[PDB]
Amino acid sequence: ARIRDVQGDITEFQGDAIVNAANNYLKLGAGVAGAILRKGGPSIQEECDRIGKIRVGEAAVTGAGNLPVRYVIHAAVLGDEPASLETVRKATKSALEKAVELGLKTVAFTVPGAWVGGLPAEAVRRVMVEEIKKAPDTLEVTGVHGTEKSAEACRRARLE
Repeated sequence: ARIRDVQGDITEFQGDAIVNAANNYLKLGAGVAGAILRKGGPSIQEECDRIGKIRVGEAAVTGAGNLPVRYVIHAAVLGDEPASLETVRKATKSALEKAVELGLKTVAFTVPGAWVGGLPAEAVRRVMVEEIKKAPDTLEVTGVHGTEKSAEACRRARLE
């Protein structure tokens, strides 16, 4: 699918849904997660608890509450197991899959989120983007980078 690399705060993103790297119990942690748990609302975490435990490498969908998007997509990268890079290729693929199921047109991932959590940073984005390019072009993927330096780190990795 199309991939754009900007910088900003993924909770100000206005498209269709956002993709939160998550632990497969869907208990929302600190960092960007908690920011989502905050700006989005309690309505999210309850939904994550309704769904309950899911497999690593799977993904689940919840509404976004008070976020400027429709859904939040929870891609499970660890929990019952440590985060492999196979686990990331799977979590990402499950993530993109669920977009297509809902017939979405704009989603956003957070560049190094829980996608690191003890993993080689450059190695992930490598295998993440790899899956994204396989997604249908009805989908426009945005990489919300924390640092504007980081945004160049997702432009040159595709500039080769």
